[PDB]
Amino acid sequence: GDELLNICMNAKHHKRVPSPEDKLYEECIPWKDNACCTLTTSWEAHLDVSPLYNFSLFHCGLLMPGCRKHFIQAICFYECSPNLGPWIQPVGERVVNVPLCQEDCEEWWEDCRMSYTCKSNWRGGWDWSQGKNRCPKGAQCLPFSHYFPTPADLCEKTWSNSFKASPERRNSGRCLQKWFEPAQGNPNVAVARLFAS
Ligand SMILES: *[C@@H]1O[C@H](CO)[C@@H](O)[C@H](O)[C@H]1NC(C)=O
Ligand SMILES: [Cl-]
Repeated sequence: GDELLNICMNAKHHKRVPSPEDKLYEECIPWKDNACCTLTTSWEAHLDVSPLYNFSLFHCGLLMPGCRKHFIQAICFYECSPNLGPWIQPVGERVVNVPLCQEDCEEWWEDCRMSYTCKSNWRGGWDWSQGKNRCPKGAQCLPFSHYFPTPADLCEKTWSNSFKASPERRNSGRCLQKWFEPAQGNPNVAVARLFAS
């Protein structure tokens, strides 16, 4: 019984109120029961270079499937979760400092360790001269482990602080998962409820 529960942020494609989606593509499935994302949003989240933001995850070419999987999951979470209300902020809305559990950022970091990027902060500095985003002059492509030394850096500096690397572990009751198994239920509802109150 609070205004911050079961709402979608005022962003480009977000549905105005959450509601079930019978069909969401692969990495978006966990949110089928109640989603801020449309079917086409879940499709575009899986395209080689998504039009959701025209941000290429392949700006350094060497992006391994398990790394891209985490990023698609993060897009789904951002676009679909009806449980981000407590973190919705004026940018015309976004989220800021959603607390992601330790394991989410740790697994994300490990699975991207060997992929390549050219920037430690993905907000700004990109060269969009010919459409897509390219690495600027000086920014050499090195492993993720170089530009993102810790899991916290990857979680926080990839989405301009939309995400906060929580010290809390999964099943703490205090932090959200960017992805979860569809069959075991949504672990983020109760956490959102606690932040709303
Ligand atoms: C760039 O992406 C935006 C998505 O915000 C879209 O409106 C636009 O059509 C895209 N333009 C391209 C890829 O030239
Ligand atoms: Cl959620």
